[PDB]
Parts: sequence; structure tokens; C-alpha cells
Amino acid sequence: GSMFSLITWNIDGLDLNNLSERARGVCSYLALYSPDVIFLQEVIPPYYSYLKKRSSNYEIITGHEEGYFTAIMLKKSRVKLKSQEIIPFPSTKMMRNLLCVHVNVSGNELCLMTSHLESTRGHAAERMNQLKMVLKKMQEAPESATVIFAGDTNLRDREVTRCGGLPNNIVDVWEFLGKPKHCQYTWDTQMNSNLGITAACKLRFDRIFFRAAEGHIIPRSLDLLGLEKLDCGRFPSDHWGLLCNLDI
Amino acid sequence: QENGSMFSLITWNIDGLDLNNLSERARGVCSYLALYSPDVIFLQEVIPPYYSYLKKRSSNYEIITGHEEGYFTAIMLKKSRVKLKSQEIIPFPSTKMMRNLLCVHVNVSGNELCLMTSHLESTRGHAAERMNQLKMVLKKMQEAPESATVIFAGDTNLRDREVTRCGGLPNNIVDVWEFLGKPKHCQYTWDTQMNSNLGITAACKLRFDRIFFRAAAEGHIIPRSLDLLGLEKLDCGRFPSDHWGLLCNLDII
DNA sequence: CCGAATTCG
DNA sequence: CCGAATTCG
Repeated sequence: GSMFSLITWNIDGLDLNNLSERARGVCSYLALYSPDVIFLQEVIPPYYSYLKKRSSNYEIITGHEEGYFTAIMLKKSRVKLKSQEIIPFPSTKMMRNLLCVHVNVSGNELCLMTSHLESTRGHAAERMNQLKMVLKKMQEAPESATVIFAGDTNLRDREVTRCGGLPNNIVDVWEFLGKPKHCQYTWDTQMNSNLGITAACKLRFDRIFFRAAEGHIIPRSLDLLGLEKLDCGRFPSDHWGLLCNLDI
Repeated sequence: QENGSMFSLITWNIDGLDLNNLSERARGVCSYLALYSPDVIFLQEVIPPYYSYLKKRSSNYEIITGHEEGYFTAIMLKKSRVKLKSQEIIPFPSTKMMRNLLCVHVNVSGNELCLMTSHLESTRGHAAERMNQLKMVLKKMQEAPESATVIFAGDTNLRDREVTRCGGLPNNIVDVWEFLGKPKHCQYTWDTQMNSNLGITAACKLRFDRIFFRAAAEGHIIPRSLDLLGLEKLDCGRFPSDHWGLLCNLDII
């Protein structure tokens, strides 16, 4: 049974409002799909301890040891960990950083990366500085390994071109899949009301970039999750979760 | 010969929005205006009560207003020294603070002048728009009739960088401060170190208030001096305004 | 009326 | 945490 699946999701652990409850919901999803790899953003130590407790069949790597951070969970026995690298962005004022990881999935060498770039419009420029730094690390990544980035970019479709666009070797999976109609937005204030705001904003914050080495791994599917409201009256998060299926 | 070809003007953002100790600072400002008694006075951020009070004290001046309501700018002209030919008001099509260019055409002993004042869009956030106004002002200085002397004087809310960003001043238009070799005392018209009226703890030194100049023929009128006023805190406990008043002396053939 | 940090909507 | 409008010192 050779196949590979990942999930990226900004769970927003800063929104203490019904936090543990939303946590149990998120973990319900994670257990349901049981992907080989999971990317998370805005996670805090209690949330972390809970994740470590419940999902025990995963090796968990954190971007930080305190405050809020990102995290990469790896299914043990299915994913062997080769290394982990943490690179802080030198210009951050929000403690952000690029969390890289290198793993081995049944012979196939992988390079997984996650990040939570500088938030808000006012720091767009800074965000761009981070983005390039991310992109350059994907190409500079070993020619022998297949590179996969997945995270909360906090970007606009225009801004990506504004930075100078993707390299000819790196591609966003959403674009690669012909721009599916259902996956168009990962941050929708019309559908999600967790932050309690009266505006209609539909932005594709969470993105997955891909760089095959000849390619051995093909990205098959892309779907959203966390589309339903919990019993607490709220969604698990303001961002929608993103599952991706791949095959060898 | 009380006035030997001398000419004096005053521009000042009196800030009528700072109601804190307003009337007393107003009588102070009028104390200044009466003291120097310039031929022309440019004022910014003035409100209707302030206007009526100015009408009372400075009664030897014909007063023109940029607006009838809210806050606005005003041009006072000493009658018997200045004959008023016309007045024109041009709103910025892109303004969002009801700002506008207040032009006036007058005659001083044969020499025809075109005086202009404005209070451009405030804050850093509207810098681009501010630039749009500045050029629009500059071009109106360009478009202004030949043979006549053009003088702008107002609260530009500008930094030295922003002026260059627009493409720089036209070769015929000159900042008076720059024209005087950029004196150290006229360096700032908004200094939070020295002025504390809005009660702020920051060290901000900006030259907001500016005077632009354009003789058209060789120059017949030359700006002689440039000085600040409102340099002392009043007995009321405040400065006349957060902005420093700006007096300018000039001379003609 | 600075300018970054709340608040409002 | 959108994005334009207060607030503090």
C-alpha cells in the first residue's frame, strides 16, 4: 500500500475562546484521515501537550518551545526522520521562522517545509522578504530529494507575482491541479465567523508548493477539511484545513 | 515712507481642532498678528468662532475663507495696502478631508500677485494623495498668469524626500527656506521637543509649513527674511498652536 | 496630528 | 486577523 498524504492547517491556538474543545475537534479530523504528515500553525504549549498525548503514533517537531509556533507531525513506521532544520527569519518582529525537515518515505527521499509568515497587510514587504527566503531554500534543497512546502503564507495572488513569481521548478499544487473550484479559498469570513467580523473576505492563505527531483511522486488530490461547526457553536478554526493526496 | 517697498506675510496652522485652551491661544495669535501687522496672512485649520473673532480684532483686513463650515483655511488681506482682484477655490478631486486650494489674485502698488494657500492631506497614510495635491498645486503655480508673482504658503505636511519623489520643484518655483540657504532656525515648523500643545512624548522635528515662490517675467520681487513666531508659551500655559507661525519678509523694485 | 497599539465595524 | 478610523503619550 504505497501512497502519501499530508495536511496543513492554521488551527489558531491564540483564540482561547473554546480552545480545548476546538482542539478535540481538530484531533478528531487528524485521527479520521490519519495522514503521513501534518503541518500546523499558531500552536501553543497546552495544545502541543494535548497533540503529543493523543496522536502518539506521530513524531512531532516544533518551530518553537514557547509562545506560539508551527509544527510538523510524522507518522512513525511509515515515515523515517532523516533530519530537522530550524531557520529564523532575520527580519521578523513576530518571532516567525522556517521549519524545514528531511524524511524518508519507503525509499523516496522527501523535504518537508512549513512556515507562518508575517501577518497583516502593513508588513506585506517583510512577508515578501520571507517568501523569497522560503523559495530559495526549496531550490537550494538537495537535487536528490523531493521538496514539499505547506503553510500559512498570508498572501494575495498578486503579491506572489509581485515578489517575482515562482521558479520554473517550483509549483503551487492548487495551480497544478487546474485551479479547483472548491479549494479556491482557505480563509473565508463569509463561511467562517470565528473571529466575529462583518466583512466578506475570501483569501487563499494556506498554500502547498512542490518540487520533484525526474519525479517519482505525483500529487493526486487536494481537498478542504474542518468545514463543519462544532457543538460549541464555532468552527475548529478561522482557517480551513487542507488535505493533499499523492502516489508513487 | 512707512513701507519702503517692504512686504510681509504670515502663514500659520493655528490648529482650531485643539479646543484645549483655544480662545486664549486665539487672542495670543491675534496679539501676534496685530503686533507684526503683515500685508497678507495665511491661516489653516480655522473654525467659524475663530473666524468671527478674527473679524472682530483684525478688522483692517478683508478675509477670504476656504469653507463656510467645518474646518478650513483663510486668507486675510490688509485693506489700504492690498486691492483684491479675485478669489478662486479649487477642491482636490481626490480629497477625502474636504481639503482644497485657496487661490486669490490681488494688486500691490502696480505689482500683481497671485496668493495661494492649502492644508494638504494629513498623516503618512495619504502621502501618495498628498503628492497628487502638491503637483496639482505646483501646476497651478505654473498655470498661473505670467507677469504676476505667485506665492503659495501653507501647511504642506511634507518631508524633503516627498518633494523629490514628485519629480522635484519646477525650475521657476522655489522653496523660500531653501532659497535662504536652509537656515537652522527655520528648520522645523512642527517640533514636538519644543512644542507640547497636543501633549505628546515623541521627538518629532518636521517642516510641515512651507512657502513656494514664482516670479515671472527675471525676478522683480525678492524674499528678504524668514522667521518663526509663537516661540514662547503663553500665560494660559500653552503655545498658540502645535505648529510654529511663519513670517516672511520680501521686497520689490 | 506622530505612529504604533486598540477599537469599530 | 480584513482594513479603514481612534487613541496615548
